[PDB]
Amino acid sequence: FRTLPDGVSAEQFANAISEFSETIGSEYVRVDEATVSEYDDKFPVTDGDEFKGSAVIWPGSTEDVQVIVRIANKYGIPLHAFSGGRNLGYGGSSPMLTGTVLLHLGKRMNRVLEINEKLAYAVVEPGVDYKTLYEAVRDSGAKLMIDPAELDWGSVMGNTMEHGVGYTPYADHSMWRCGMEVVLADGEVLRTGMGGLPGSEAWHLYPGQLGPSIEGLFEQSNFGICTRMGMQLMPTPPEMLSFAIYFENEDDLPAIMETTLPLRIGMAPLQAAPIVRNVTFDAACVSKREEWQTEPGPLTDEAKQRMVDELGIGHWIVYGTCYGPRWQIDKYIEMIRDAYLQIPGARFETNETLPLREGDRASELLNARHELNTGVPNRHSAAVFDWFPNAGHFFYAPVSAPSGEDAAKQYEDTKRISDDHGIDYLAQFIIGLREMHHICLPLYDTADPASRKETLDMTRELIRAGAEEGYGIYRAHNVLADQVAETYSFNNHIQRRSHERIKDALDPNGILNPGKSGIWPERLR
Amino acid sequence: FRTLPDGVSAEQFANAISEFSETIGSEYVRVDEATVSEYDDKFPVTDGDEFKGSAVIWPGSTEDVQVIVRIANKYGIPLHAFSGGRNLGYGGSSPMLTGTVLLHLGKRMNRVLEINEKLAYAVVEPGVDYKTLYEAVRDSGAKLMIDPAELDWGSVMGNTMEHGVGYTPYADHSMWRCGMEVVLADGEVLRTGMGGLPGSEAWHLYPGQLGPSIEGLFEQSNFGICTRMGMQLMPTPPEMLSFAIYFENEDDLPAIMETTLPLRIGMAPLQAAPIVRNVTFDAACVSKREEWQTEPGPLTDEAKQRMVDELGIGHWIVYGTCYGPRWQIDKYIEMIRDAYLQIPGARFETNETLPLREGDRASELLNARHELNTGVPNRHSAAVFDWFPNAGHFFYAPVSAPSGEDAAKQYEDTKRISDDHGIDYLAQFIIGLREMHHICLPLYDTADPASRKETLDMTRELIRAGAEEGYGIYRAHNVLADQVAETYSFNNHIQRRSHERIKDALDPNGILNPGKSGIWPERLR
Ligand SMILES: *Cc1cc2c(cc1C)nc1c(=O)[nH]c(=O)nc-1n2C[C@H](O)[C@H](O)[C@H](O)COP(=O)(O)OP(=O)(O)OC[C@H]1O[C@@H](n2cnc3c(N)ncnc32)[C@H](O)[C@@H]1O
Ligand SMILES: *Cc1cc2c(cc1C)nc1c(=O)[nH]c(=O)nc-1n2C[C@H](O)[C@H](O)[C@H](O)COP(=O)(O)OP(=O)(O)OC[C@H]1O[C@@H](n2cnc3c(N)ncnc32)[C@H](O)[C@@H]1O
Ligand SMILES: [Cl-]
Ligand SMILES: [Cl-]
Repeated sequence: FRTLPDGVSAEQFANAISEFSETIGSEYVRVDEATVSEYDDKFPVTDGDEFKGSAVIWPGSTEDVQVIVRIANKYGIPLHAFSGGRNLGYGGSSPMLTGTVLLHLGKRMNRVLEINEKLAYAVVEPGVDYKTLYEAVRDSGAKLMIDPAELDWGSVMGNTMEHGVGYTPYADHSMWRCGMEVVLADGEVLRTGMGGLPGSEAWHLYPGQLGPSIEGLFEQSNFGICTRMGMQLMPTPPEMLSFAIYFENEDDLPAIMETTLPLRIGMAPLQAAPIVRNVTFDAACVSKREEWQTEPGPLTDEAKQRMVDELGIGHWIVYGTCYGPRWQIDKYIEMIRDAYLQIPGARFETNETLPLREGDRASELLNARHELNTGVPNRHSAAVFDWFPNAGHFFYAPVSAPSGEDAAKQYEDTKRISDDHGIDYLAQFIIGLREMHHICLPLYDTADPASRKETLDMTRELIRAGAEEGYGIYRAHNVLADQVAETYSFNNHIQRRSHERIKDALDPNGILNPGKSGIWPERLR
Repeated sequence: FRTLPDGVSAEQFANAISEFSETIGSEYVRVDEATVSEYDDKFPVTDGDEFKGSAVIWPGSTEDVQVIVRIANKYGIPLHAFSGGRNLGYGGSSPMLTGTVLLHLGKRMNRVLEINEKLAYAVVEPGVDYKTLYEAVRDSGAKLMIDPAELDWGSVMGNTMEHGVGYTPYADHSMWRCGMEVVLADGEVLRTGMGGLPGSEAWHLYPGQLGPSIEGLFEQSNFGICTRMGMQLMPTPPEMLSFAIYFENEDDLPAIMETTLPLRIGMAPLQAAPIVRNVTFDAACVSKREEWQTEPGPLTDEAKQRMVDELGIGHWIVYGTCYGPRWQIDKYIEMIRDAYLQIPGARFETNETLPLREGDRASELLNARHELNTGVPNRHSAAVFDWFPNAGHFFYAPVSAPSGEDAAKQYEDTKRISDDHGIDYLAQFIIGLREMHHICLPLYDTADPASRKETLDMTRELIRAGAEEGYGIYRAHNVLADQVAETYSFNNHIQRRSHERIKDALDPNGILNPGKSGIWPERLR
C-alpha cells in the first residue's frame, strides 16, 4: 500500500479493502500507484509523504457511500470525500492525513437529476461540473443561466461546499444552494430543509424547516458526505453586456475600489460584483512569463509596463457585466463609464467596442470574462499553469472592509513579501456587496522544493501580516488549516472549540477528513 | 413560586434565585405573579400552567447573561431567552416548559451600537425594535432603509432568530443578518464569522470564516443566547412607488399566483415579493367584524362582498412596491399593471392615484403597506386584535411549490376547516422568489377556553392535512412544535435526531428552552 493511516496495520487495511471490494465491487476500489497518484495534490508545497491518500474508491450511489462509511467506522480508517477533487490552490484531491482512503464521488455519481425552468433550479450529483451543467441546461431549452467559477471542470456541488464563487449576480454559490442529501459519519442519510418532509416539492425552493438551518454546517467541514444538491439558477435576462476598464497606474487601486463600492452596494448599476485584477493576472492568461522578463527573479516594474503596453490593457483592469433589457443596460453602462472615467487615464470598453478577434489578446481577456459573467463556462484561466513550466498556485485570500487606502496597503505589502520570496503575485480585488476580498494567486514551480518552501514561507508570513491588521482568511490549503484556524482566536478559539464539539457529536469515531479547517476529532486532539 | 421546573425543588429554586439576585441585582430578578404573568403567552390555546414561566430576569450585559447561564447549569434550571418577547401567534414570551426562568434581554440590552452608512449595516442589541432602529437611522442622516415586519414593536434580532420576514427587497431577515455574539449553554461567548478574528472590521460584512457557517444553527433553536447582531440595510433608492391590485372574484387566486411567479422569480419587475391577501385580512385592519356581520357564526359570502364593495377593494388584493430611479419604476409598473389587468375585473392603483385620504379606507390600507415596503414601520395590522374582543392569532403557515391550482385548493380547504370550527380566516399568499407561502392567520377569542380548543383542534388538522399534501410548516407555536417536528419524518426523523445531537453537543446539561422546534435534550428524551 503506497501509504497507511496511523494506527492501521497492513493486515487491517487489507481486510477493509476486501470489505470495500465485496460491497462496492472490486472494479471501484483502487490501490494501484498509477490511479492513486492521480489524486495527490497537483500543486503541493511539501516534498514528502504529507497529504498522500492510500486508496481511492468510486462509489456509484448514496447506498455505496453509506456502506463505505460503515466499513471505515468499523476499521477506524479516515476518509476524504470530494466531488471533482479539483480544489487546486487548496489541496486538490489530497486528504489532511497521509493514508486516508479517498472517495471520488464524481467519477460515477455525475448526473443532472432535474432541471426546472418554471422554478429556475437544477439538482446535481457530485460529478456534475460547470461544463456539464451548462450543456444539460442548453439541451433542456430552459431559459436559465449557471454561475461558473473560472475553470469549467469545477464541480457545481464541490465548489459550493468550499463557499466558492463565480461572477454573475448568482456569484455566491452558498446562497443559491438549496436542499442537500448528506451521508452522515454513521452512514445515516440526512435531507436538509424541506427534503425532511415526505412529498414536499420545496426541497430546492425554500432553504428552511422547523428548527435550525444546517446546510452551512457542511461548508469547509468534515461532518458529512453530500450525494445530491439543488442549485437555484438565474433566469436568463433579455440582454447582457460586459465591460473592461483599464487603469494606467499601479497607484489607481484606491480610487478604483472607492469608485466601485457605492456603485455595487445597492446591486445597481453594478448588478454583479466586478473583479479588479493586476496586469500580471491578465498577462498570465494570454502569455508566458518569458515574453516579459527572461530573468527569473521578481518581475520588474518595466516588465509589468511591457505587459500593459503590449497587451493594450492597464496596471489594473476592472471587468463586469450589466444584465436586463437594453434600456436598463444602457443606463447602467453610462453610470459605470461616467464614474470610472473620472480616474485620470482610465479607458472603458464593452464586448461590442472590443469584440473577440483572433490575436487581439485584450479582446480574448474581455471575451473570457464576458463568457463567465453570462453563464458560459470556460478554462481560459488554465493558461496561468503555462506561465512557466510547472506553474501552480496556493491561495492567500483575506476578507476586509472596503477601503481604497487599505487595498493599496495590502497590495504594496503583498508585492513586498512576494518579491522577498521571488514568487510572482497575481492579484484580484473584489467588493462582493459590503466586503472586500484580496485574492493573492501566487505562481510558483510546483516541481521545485525550493519554490515550494518559498511559497509556503511567503504565505505563512502573509497570514501573520494579514491577521495583525484584522484581515482573516476564509478558505485555505490543507497545509495552512491549523495556522488559519488559530487566527480566529476570539475567546480562546471558541469557534474551533464549537466546531470540535459538533465534529465529536456528528463523527464520534473521527472518520471524516480529520483536521479539515483545523477541525480535529477528539481521538487526535 | 408561581410554577417550578420538573426536577427542581422549591429549596433548590430559591437557592438559584438567591444566586441570580446576588450576581445580577435583586431589582432585576422577579418572581412575583404580577410581574411574571406579563410574560405568559398573550394568545394562549391552553388553559392551565402549560408554558408558564417561574421567574423573569432582566440582564444588563453579555456578562450578566453568562453568569445567569452558569448558575442555571449548576442548578439544572431551564432558561428561555428572548429579545422583545412579542412572538405573538407562536407563543409570545412563553417558554416550552412550565417553570422555565425567562430572560428578557431587550428590557435593558436595547442599544443601537452602529449605523454604518458607507457599508450599509446596523448593529443591534436584543431590545432594539423596528420603531427604534427606524428612528436611529432617520436621526443619523444615513441613506439606509430598514426592513420591518408588520408590527413596529418586533425586535430586529428576535424576529431574525425566528427566520422572520418583512416586505422590502431585504424581506429575508436571515439573509441580511451578519455577525452575532452568542452566549453558549456553558456561558462561553462566541462571535460568529469574522467576529472570531480580533481586529476584523468584517464581522457584519461577510458571513464567513474558515470552516462551517453556523449562524443558521441559532435560528428557531435552543443552542445559545444572542447579545448582539449585525443587520445589513438596503441603501435608500432614488424613488419608491407602491401599488394595490384588486381582484373581483375569490376564484381569481390561481391566475393571480401564476401571473406573480414569472414577474418575481427574476427579481424584476417584482423587486420585492408582493403579498396577496383576502378581503377579510384587509377589512380586519380598518374595521371590526360587526361592521359587516352581526351573526357570530362564520362570515357569509354576502358579508365578504359587503367588505369588497364598501371598502372598494377586491376579494384578493395584491400589494407591491417598485424601487429605483423613476425611469426604472415606470417600466416595471407598466409591466406589472399590463400583466395583472388581463385578469377580468382587476383594478390597479398606486399610492399616487390612491393617496392617503381621511375616510378612504382603501387608501389607508395601501398607505400602511407602502410604509412597510419603504422601510417605515407601523402597527396598522394591530387593528386585527380589535376585530372582536380579545381577538388573537395562531399561525398555520406552510410552504410549498408555486401553483395557482394548489393555492386555491389550500384556500378552499382552509375556509372549509375554519368554517367547521367557527374560526375567522385571514389569508395571505406570497411567492418569495421560488417558494409559495400560505399564511393562515386565524382570529379566535384568546380569553375563551372553547375558542382556544377549537383553534388548536383546527390547526392540528390543518398541519395533518398539509403534511399529507407535502406542505410543511417552518415556524410554529410552542404547543405545535412536536407535531410539526414529527412531520419532517424522512429516514425516521433524521432531521430531529441531528438537531438533538447538536443540542447535546452544545448544551450538555439541556438548560436552554427544552423542546424548542421539537429539539429535546438527552435528559428529557
Ligand atoms: C487555479 C485556479 C483555481 C481557482 C480559480 C482560478 C484558478 C487559476 N478561480 C476560482 C474561482 O473563480 N472561484 C472559486 O471558488 N475557486 C476558484 N479556484 C479554485 C478551484 O478551482 C475551484 O474552487 C474548484 O471548483 C474547486 O474544486 P472542485 O469543484 O473539484 O471541488 P472538490 O475538490 O470536489 O471539493 C472541494 C472540497 O469540498 C468538500 N467536498 C466537495 N464535495 C463533497 C461531497 N460530495 N461531500 C463532502 N465534502 C465534499 C471537500 O472538503 C473537498 O475537498
Ligand atoms: C399577530 C401578528 C404577528 C405577525 C405579523 C402580523 C400579525 C397581525 N406579521 C409578521 C410578519 O410580517 N413577519 C414576521 O416575521 N412575523 C410576523 N408576525 C409574528 C410576530 O409579530 C413577529 O415575528 C415578531 O417580530 C416576533 O417577536 P419578537 O420580534 O419580539 O421576537 P422575540 O419574541 O424576542 O423572539 C422570538 C424567539 O426567537 C428566539 N430569540 C429571540 N431573541 C433571542 C436571543 N437574544 N437569544 C436567543 N434566542 C432568541 C427565541 O426562541 C424567541 O422565543
Ligand atoms: Cl475555478
Ligand atoms: Cl410582526
